[PDB]
Amino acid sequence: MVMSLLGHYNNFFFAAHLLDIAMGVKTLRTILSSVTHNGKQLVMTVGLLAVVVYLYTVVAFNFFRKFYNKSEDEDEPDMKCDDMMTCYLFHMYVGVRAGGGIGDEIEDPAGDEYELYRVVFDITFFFFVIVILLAIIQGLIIDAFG
Amino acid sequence: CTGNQQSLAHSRLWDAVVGFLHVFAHMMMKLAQDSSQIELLKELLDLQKDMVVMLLSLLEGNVVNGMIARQMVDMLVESSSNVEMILKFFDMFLKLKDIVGSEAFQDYVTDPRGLISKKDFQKAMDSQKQFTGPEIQFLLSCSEADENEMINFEEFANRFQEPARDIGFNVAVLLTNLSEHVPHDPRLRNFLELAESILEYFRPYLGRIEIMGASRRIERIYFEISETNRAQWEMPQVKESKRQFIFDVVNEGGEAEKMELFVSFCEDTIFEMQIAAQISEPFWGELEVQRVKFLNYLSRNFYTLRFLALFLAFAINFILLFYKVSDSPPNMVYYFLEESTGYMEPALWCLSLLHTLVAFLCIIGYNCLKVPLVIFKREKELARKLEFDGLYITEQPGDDDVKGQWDRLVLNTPSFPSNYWDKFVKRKVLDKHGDIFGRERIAELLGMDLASLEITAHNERKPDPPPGLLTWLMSIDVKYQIWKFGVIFTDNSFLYLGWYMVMSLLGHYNNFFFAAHLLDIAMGVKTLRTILSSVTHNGKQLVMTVGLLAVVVYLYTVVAFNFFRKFYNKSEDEDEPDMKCDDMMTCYLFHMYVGVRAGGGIGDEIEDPAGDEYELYRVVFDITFFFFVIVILLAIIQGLIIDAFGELRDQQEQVKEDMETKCFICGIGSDYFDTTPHGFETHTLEEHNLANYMFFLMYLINKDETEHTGQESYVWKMYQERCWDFFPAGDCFRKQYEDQLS
Amino acid sequence: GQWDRLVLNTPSFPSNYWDKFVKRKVLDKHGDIFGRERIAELLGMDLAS
Amino acid sequence: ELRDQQEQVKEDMETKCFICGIGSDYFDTTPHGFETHTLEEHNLANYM
Ligand SMILES: Nc1ncnc2c1ncn2[C@@H]1O[C@H](COP(=O)(O)OP(=O)(O)OP(=O)(O)O)[C@@H](O)[C@H]1O
Ligand SMILES: Nc1ncnc2c1ncn2[C@@H]1O[C@H](COP(=O)(O)OP(=O)(O)OP(=O)(O)O)[C@@H](O)[C@H]1O
Ligand SMILES: Cn1c(=O)c2c(ncn2C[C@@H](O)CO)n(C)c1=O
Ligand SMILES: [Ca+2]
Ligand SMILES: [Zn+2]
Ligand SMILES: [Zn+2]
Repeated sequence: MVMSLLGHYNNFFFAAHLLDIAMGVKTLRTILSSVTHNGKQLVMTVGLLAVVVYLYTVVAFNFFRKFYNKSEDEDEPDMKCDDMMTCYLFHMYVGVRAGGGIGDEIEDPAGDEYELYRVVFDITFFFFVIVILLAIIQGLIIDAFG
Repeated sequence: CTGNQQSLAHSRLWDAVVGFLHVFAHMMMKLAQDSSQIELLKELLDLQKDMVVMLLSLLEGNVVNGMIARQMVDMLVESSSNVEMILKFFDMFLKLKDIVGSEAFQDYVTDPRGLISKKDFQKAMDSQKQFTGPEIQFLLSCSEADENEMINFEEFANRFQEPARDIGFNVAVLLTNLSEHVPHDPRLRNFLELAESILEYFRPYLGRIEIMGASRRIERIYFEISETNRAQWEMPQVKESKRQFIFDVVNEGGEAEKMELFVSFCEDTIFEMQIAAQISEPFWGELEVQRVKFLNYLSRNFYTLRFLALFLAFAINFILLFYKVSDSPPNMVYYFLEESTGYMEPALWCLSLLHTLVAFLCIIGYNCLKVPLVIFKREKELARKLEFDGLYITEQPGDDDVKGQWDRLVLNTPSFPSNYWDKFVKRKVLDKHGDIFGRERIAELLGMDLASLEITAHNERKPDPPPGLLTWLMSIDVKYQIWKFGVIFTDNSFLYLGWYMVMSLLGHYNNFFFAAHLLDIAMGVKTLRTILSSVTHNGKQLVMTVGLLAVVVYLYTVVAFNFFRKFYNKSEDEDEPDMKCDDMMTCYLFHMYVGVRAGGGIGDEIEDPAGDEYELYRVVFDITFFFFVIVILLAIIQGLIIDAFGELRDQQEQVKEDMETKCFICGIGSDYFDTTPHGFETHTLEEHNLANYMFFLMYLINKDETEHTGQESYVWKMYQERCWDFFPAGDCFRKQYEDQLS
Repeated sequence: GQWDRLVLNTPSFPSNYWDKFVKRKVLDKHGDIFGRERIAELLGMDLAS
Repeated sequence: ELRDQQEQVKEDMETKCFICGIGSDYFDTTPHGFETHTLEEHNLANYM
């Protein structure tokens, strides 16, 4: 009702009524219930992802900050990890979406004293966050179906 | 003694019991009149208890519809009137208690001092309607009413109930036993209906178990359970430990091992109850008792302290987010927070100090609460091995068992079983194996002076030492302390908490270290433990998968070095070329790093071979890389994780449904019991309740041996021997007497 | 339970539930112990009626 | 599939004798019955 009433104000609100298909159809109820069955576990997985990204962000701030220039132009440089919040948002957002990890989005450390530490940093990020955590999600969903 | 039992049954004892019942009942009614006679009434109740014990001992060993039980039923029938009188006495006073506790009685009460008049008591009782008018008159006469005619209902109710408890429980036990062993005497039904209130009141306190008989036929035992013991059982942490034990035994517990493990779990429980009782809340000694109260409060609030520490870690990290770096002060850069308020920087310092304090208090609380249990278990198993295995006497450790090598030390230590209750393990082991291995060698191993042993036995010796801190220092055993500290270092949880401490301490050096404390959520939350345990379950397999990935990437790297090296220029500029695979190490790092992260594979990151003689070989190279490394190996990881979820889920389901289907004790299927309605439920709750078994065990520990029945002594002897044959396996009272039962 | 506390006094109470005599049965059952008047006040029911 | 194969093999081995195929329950009616039956009555090692 409320969404229809607000749709009369702006017709765009009527799109929300499309979600009623879930209640309408048994099949959508089953598919969505598969997720709901493990919803708490999935949320806690998201929290763990936040924590691990935060720790990686701490490392980036302390030691790997220089490599976070995302601006081509030298005159105007944009450093994401000069600030903790910006570093955390950058990691959480770009790195998680990235298949390869944050390393794709930050400059290669070749010919640097910290190159080995950074490659460990990136590869561990890829394994723990890009790979396992998502894998936890898909495994929870599969467990729900079964 | 079956012959003595038959002789007594044929004896005139029955008539004597009848006379005692008549005198008992009438004397109770007369004696309740005046308070002064209450002591003689107490003696009378105790004598009735002794007679009931005699009767129960006669029952001992009686089969269903045994003639001894039938004769006792007949005696009860002949003495009925007295029986109804005694049961009415008991139920009347119990109802008096519950009614006076009732608010309605209070509302009838109109006196500031709380007393109730004869008339007001009469009105309230007849308004409850439980009591007939003659009963009200008897109660009023029993109540000492001052010349003002007012009564203190509190004392009136309280006086009678303490003495009646033991006799009432014994009567309920006798009635239950006779009812079960003679299912069909209607006289016994009428008695049970009369006594239901007593049976209801004592129902929780009664504990019923079944044991394998010395006569090689199942028997049933009824015993008392203390309210404190029950409550300690209901305490939630005991329940969590119980569920943990059930899960462990069901998943990996053999049937032969299972019952011994149950006994060990009950012993550990008993220790935990003792610890809970001591910590429970009700000038040097004054400071000491303040210290003791502080430690007890820490132990009580230990988990709350952990949650508080986690909250402080969260707050510290939230403040740390505003932290920032800049070259300019508010070539070395300056790190400082970016916040207008200015209150945070003091707040971060205060929070760090409080977090460190909380962590140290958690170390202390964990120590006091749990280390005693660990030492108790390790001392117990060591004592068991010495008593029965005689390992250090004969077998010796495998030399691959660091636990055995460490335990070698404590043997000489005098204090040794400080936490384990038995201090006589040394003497028993000596008496047992000195004949073979030499008494002197056992004495040297155990740090025990024979001559001292003999003198203590012959005569009592009291070298009382004056109290002194220096004298306590002299007393302390360095070696036992060393062994204890080794165990403390070995245990995992202490290591985690010490890690927490160390990280807080280093955080005081640099606040960034406080972030590590955020990982405590895994230990704090069951759900994170489950999710991470899913990975740990397959951790070795995952590691070996990583190793195989390294090997395959290495081989692909070899191919790149030999034949496909040219294609590895990662520099746009021709003047300065960067070739990764000119060197094996650089080629391997490049592959491992970029290619694995790449969804398409290394081909995305290396130049297309189009128009080259090696183009076909390279496309095969890249596509095989993509299939074997990018696709399958990760797929192995996700499949392992999925297998972990499924495995853990089926473990929980299996544990639960087996628990519900079969008894922990007999292993009989639920179907046999359920043939009768609610059969498995009744069998678990009353016939085979593990809680009742454990309650029986503590009942025997508290009880004096001389009072132990033949059954109790039989079970106690098997407990001391550690043989568990008495526990019923594949047999039950129902099955034994089934044809007789129907 | 806190919300249900209200409906007790309401006369209509078991409008949908078929039994309208639950009040009288509960009174007959527990008035001996808890007082008839208190049950009546709780249930919004006049004994005299 | 492999996991359920291992579980099936183990639990069948524990439930029934390699020799008679009798269920563990019949023996276990007497205490430790299946264990005794496998160790002494029906030990494949004893047969060999
Ligand atoms: N020998 C046994 N003793 C106790 N329970 C047994 C036994 N054999 C099987 N069971 C079953 O195991 C369960 C006992 O554990 P349960 O989880 O019920 O704990 P509880 O304290 O009895 O109850 P709740 O779970 O409600 O707290 C019961 O369902 C019971 O049927
Ligand atoms: N006919 C049988 N002979 C031997 N074991 C049998 C037989 N039928 C069933 N079993 C079961 O199979 C198992 C025998 O294999 P098991 O893995 O125990 O090897 P083992 O050498 O007996 O002992 P362990 O595994 O400790 O080395 C026992 O648990 C036994 O109960
Ligand atoms: C668990 N446990 C004990 O704790 C015990 C005991 N015998 C004496 N004690 C010490 C006693 O002080 C406990 O209150 N037995 C046989 C036993 O099994
Ligand atoms: Ca005795
Ligand atoms: Zn059972
Ligand atoms: Zn067999």
